[PDB]
Amino acid sequence: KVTEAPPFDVNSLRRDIEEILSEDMSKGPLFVRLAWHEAGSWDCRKKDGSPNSASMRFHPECSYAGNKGLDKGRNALESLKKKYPKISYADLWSFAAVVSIEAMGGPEIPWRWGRVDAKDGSVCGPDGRLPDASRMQDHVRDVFSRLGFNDEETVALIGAHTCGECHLENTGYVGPWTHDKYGFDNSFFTELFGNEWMLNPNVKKMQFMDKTTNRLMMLPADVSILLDDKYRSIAKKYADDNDYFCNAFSKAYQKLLEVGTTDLKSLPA
Ligand code: HEM
Ligand code: NA
Ligand code: NA
Repeated sequence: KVTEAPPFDVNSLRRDIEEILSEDMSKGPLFVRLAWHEAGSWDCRKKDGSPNSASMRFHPECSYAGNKGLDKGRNALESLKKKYPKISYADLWSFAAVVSIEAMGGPEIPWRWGRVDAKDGSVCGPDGRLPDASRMQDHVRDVFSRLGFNDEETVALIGAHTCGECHLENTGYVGPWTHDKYGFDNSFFTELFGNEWMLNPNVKKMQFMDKTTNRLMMLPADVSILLDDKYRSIAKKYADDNDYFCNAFSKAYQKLLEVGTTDLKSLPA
């Protein structure tokens, strides 16, 4: 459709977002959580939640349980915003996530610019939009169905737990999903199937740890892919073919960063 050079140097910003990661690879996954959290307020029946507008900059959305710790995300981008002031926060967040999935070795995800920032909290959809980790496949399905994803998409997207880790101080959940949390591959689904999960007695919010090492963790929501026959099957394929996986995630995540958007423009070469 519409291709246009954007009002910022996209290859200078790419290069800087990558520079941010080299000094601190812990921002990569965090950057992927923030864009997702900025997309996941959406309702495709209700056409609301203000997804992909950096509405999370405002109250009440900034204060919701599911978005705790994401200030580190926003603050870690506030200087690239000074240095590239013709970029909306919504473009900067979605672009930093896309770059961060490339850097950690995942797929190169097609990215279009044109997102327009909420200028106050009044378009801020309600809470309970973000998924509850403490819940199971029926809640998971209820959320990603309101967001507009199929079962293939939902499981692909939750694949993102392949990178990053949970923080006591953020969600009272603790530790990484894989032994390579700065890598983005299908090893979430690897580690899911190729372990025995068991209660972690040491954490007040119910989570699972791996029998082998006790170093990996899984959320009730995560382990619900194994209990849910449908999710299980797809989870199997992704565990078995990182490419079906890496292709699945690329299209799903791009769709996530463009739910509730119009007038987006392709980058030229
Ligand atoms: C039912 C669905 C999901 C639930 C319940 C869930 C829950 C969680 C929780 C509790 C954390 C830890 C937050 C923290 O303490 O720092 C987390 C981390 C993360 N999640 Fe999700 N999530 C889900 C789906 C997704 C999706 C769709 C993505 C990306 C598309 C994603 C990407 C991440 C990433 C990258 C992190 C790591 C954050 C960091 O390392 O700083 N999750 N998720
Ligand atoms: Na939003
Ligand atoms: Na990895």
